[PDB]
Amino acid sequence: HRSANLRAAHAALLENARFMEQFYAKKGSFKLTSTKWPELPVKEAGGFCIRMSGQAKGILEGKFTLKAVALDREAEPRVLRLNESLTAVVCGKMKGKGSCTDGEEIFRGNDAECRPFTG
Repeated sequence: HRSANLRAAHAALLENARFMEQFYAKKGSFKLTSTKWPELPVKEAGGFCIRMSGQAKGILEGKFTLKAVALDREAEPRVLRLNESLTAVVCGKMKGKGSCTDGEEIFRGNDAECRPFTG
């Protein structure tokens, strides 16, 4: 048993995914240049905390996605993500990127134990 509160996040990254679907519906693109950070909508679900994708250098392009981390991640290394395509992916190990109750910041490719999640 370790199924983190990805469920709360599933709605957050989703809550973002719509704001993503909208940001595009209002703009048409996210990152404008290599090494830029487009402001993310949701920063917290109900048990997870959300932030903008990884490093500005490796930020969403033609794709909009956010990653959420367990607030109790110390106990739930599990992480989640959800894009505009409403396609989520959960991880079983959160190394880099950023974590809650510590110093969340971004989702930069540094996770392990991940599979496709569907809220």
